[PDB]
Amino acid sequence: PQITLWKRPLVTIKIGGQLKEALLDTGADDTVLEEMNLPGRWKPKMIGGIGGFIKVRQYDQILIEICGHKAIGTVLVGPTPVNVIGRNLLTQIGCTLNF
Amino acid sequence: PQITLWKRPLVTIKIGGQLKEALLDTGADDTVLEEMNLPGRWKPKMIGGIGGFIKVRQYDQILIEICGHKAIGTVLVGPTPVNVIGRNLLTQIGCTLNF
Ligand SMILES: COc1ccc(S(=O)(=O)N(CC(C)C)C[C@@H](O)[C@H](Cc2ccccc2)NC(=O)O[C@H]2CO[C@H]3OCC[C@H]32)cc1
Repeated sequence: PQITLWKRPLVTIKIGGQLKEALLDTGADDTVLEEMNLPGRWKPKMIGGIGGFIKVRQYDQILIEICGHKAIGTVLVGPTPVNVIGRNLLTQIGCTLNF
Repeated sequence: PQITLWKRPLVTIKIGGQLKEALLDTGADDTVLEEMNLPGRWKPKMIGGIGGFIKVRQYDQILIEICGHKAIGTVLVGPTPVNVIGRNLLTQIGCTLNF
């Protein structure tokens, strides 16, 4: 689809078999989801945003469907204020900015 | 133009008589710029993201040219690590997400 930006670009995602709402976030290099249970192994990592750095669990090679488009990539889980879909997955679903 | 998301979507902007690089950021409600000494009245604001909150100065009706497209709106100024063009201005230049 073509998504205008007068509202937050919130979409439905599926991860771990569960449905969630997430923000399509071109200013995010990485995908960061709120605390949740996900199967498989992870490694602790740190990520920085506008307000400082947080601890996250890094899950590699995770299946995630975004507004009907499948991606498989890295998902960070931790105390983010919002589920954000970053460029690592936006590229996989073929997302571009246009004006 | 069409901007792919392999790399950060940085574009050149003009604000306050200065040229700067800034992110086209669909995940940002508002536009947040690195510290700069703009003239005029402002009011304090707190904005939050990954890592917590930062204090910024809110300037209204600020002229900003984004990749050749003129805009005018609210700009927040503070200790952000990156210049961020948010939805309040992206709508004004006709920017959409497409996949
Ligand atoms: C009210 O107006 C606002 C405007 C902007 C923000 S925000 O900056 O915290 N954020 C919000 C996002 C985390 C929901 C926008 C995100 O795109 C924000 C923009 C940004 C901030 C600091 C350094 C680089 C990029 N991106 C972000 O936090 O991405 C995380 C996750 O991936 C990493 O790449 C960039 C930094 C890391 C908050 C409020």
